[PDB]
Amino acid sequence: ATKAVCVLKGDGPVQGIINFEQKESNGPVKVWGSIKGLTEGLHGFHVHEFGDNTAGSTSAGPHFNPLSRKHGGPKDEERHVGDLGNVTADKDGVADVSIEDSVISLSGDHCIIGRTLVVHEKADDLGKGGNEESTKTGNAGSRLACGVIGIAQ
Amino acid sequence: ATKAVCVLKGDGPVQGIINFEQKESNGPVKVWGSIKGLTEGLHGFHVHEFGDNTAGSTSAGPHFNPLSRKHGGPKDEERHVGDLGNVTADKDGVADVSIEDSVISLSGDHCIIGRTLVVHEKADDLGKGGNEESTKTGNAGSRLACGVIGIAQ
Ligand SMILES: [Zn+2]
Ligand SMILES: [Zn+2]
Ligand SMILES: [Zn+2]
Ligand SMILES: [Zn+2]
Repeated sequence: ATKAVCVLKGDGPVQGIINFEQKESNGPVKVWGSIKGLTEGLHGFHVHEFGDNTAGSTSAGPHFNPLSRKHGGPKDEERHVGDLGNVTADKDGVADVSIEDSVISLSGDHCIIGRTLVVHEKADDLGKGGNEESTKTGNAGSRLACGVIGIAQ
Repeated sequence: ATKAVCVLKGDGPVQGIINFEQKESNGPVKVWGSIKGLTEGLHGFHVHEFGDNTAGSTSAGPHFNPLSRKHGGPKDEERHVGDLGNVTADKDGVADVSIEDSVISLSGDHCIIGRTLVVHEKADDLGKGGNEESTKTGNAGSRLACGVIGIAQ
């Protein structure tokens, strides 16, 4: 029953705390928390490869992708491990994240501990945009906030 | 070579960047970087258990101690895995860090990825202080800056 947690911060108003819980090593990860300061609507939500914040969110590298696959949505078989899809911010700018994913893990080679959670400026097109960028980043625009995923009590 | 990085930050002027490198999974970890904004002299320098920054530095928990030992300095046989002793700040308040350690690791059971690196108000007394707290924290006083230890490129 490992746990992890991530504090999201950036240059702008997006601030949040995201929790991870995985009761069994072979099991689904529950991802939940509140993010505020977001524009209303959809925002791309990814684990990027490096837990490196030295040059801000830009040093976090690309989507966490140990199987060298193409970018998709969390329901797709063809996706990056870090592809968690979108979160939705309400009219007050609050996204109450609630996600369950079976591809990220808190252990083994899909481990995301020590990597960077990023919430994005726009919607992830889940790889359905018809351009090369769609199958790379999902066209979710800029990295509005980020933080390193840490082991939690 | 496994690599890791930590960006140390806090409420005041103390901030810095610490890098970690471990060429061999069963070899020592080299630790180097720079911290500025410090009072001249000795400052405790610890890996704390949790990569949890939700309540600032205080949620980081106690020193990382997977073998349940007593607190000491890094050369001691009786030490926490997280006990990296002290860094030294010059008259300009810059601590140039350059350490090698064989107890911390970037993989496996002693793995510090996803935990919290902390730099402290005062000297770590290396467990030679003579009170209870010496055997736990080293009496290094406040947590001035911290960061989660992240996987680096
Ligand atoms: Zn992204
Ligand atoms: Zn992706
Ligand atoms: Zn400490
Ligand atoms: Zn200790």
